[PDB]
Amino acid sequence: XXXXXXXXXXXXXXXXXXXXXXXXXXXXXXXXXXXXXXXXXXXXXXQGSQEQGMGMDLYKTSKAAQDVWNRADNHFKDTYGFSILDIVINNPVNLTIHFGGEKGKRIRENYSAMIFETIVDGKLKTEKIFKEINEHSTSYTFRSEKGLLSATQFTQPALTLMEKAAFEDLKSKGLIPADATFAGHSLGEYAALASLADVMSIESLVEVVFYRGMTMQVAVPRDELGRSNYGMIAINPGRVAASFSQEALQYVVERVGKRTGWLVEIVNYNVENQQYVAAGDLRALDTVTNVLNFIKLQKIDIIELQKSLSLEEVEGHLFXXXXXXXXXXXXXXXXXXXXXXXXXXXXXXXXXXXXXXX
Repeated sequence: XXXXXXXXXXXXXXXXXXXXXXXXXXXXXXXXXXXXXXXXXXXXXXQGSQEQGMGMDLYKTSKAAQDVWNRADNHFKDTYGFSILDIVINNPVNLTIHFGGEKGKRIRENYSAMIFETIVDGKLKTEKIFKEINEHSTSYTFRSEKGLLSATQFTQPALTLMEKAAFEDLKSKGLIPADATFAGHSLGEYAALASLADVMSIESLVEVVFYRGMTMQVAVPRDELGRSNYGMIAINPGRVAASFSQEALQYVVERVGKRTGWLVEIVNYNVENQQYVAAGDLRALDTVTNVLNFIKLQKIDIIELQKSLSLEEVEGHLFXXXXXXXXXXXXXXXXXXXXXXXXXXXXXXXXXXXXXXX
């Protein structure tokens, strides 16, 4: 005889039908099907890749992603005037949205509902996300001047929403294997919990992703002009390391303030931040690199060049910047370890409604 198979579908598995035929060239053995699978392990966003285009192409492509946005973007300008998509396609930053925030009917549900009533707990109990929203007073006006499709107040709504859609299409066309590895990062985590075996409401998903958004901003009220003694950097060892600074850092906190952000890999680490921690720490690692390994008598060391150039630059200005040479700075205004006494009250008392139950 002689039979032959070829991939052909999904359903969750894969399909693989095949035919076998007589040496006479007859149709015997007939049909077939199969349903194999592979050792999956999906992942997620990087809360810092986002940009103009953003899988819009897809948008028109599959009815899948289709309504994903629709709902979100709809429920959006619906609950909180303005549309993600809009912001996703083009970057209307600059004197970005401000909403005419109708002072009629649709006013309240916006210029009140959800907005103003916003509450973060970085400091004190009731700090309603930037006042101004005051009673009547029409029109707020978010606005960066280099790409509002960031400010991580939006970045999230998108990069999030983005993957979601992307997902749908998948299991839609049947590609996701029941048993898989949910993966995240910063926000990239919802980029699974949200997707893969649902949890929240397609809708509400962003509602919070967004909430967590603003929240991740008014916890460190600083420079009522435009900035803060905050941000962060990342770094890769330069001659022997590992945990290398887990304390070379944790030995600066003994005199100033800062923790290790995320720690993606041995030759690459996310450094949370406290201004004079950068221009203050940098030199530290920057001097060790003057070719000096790891040996000798321990204990009576460190805190040397630390308190040397640390209490040297922390006063080298007021609201300085950053530098280079092993360890490059990021471009934000917050962290993920310092907040601490900001948890619960927001992303948790909020995580409550939307997430929990069923």
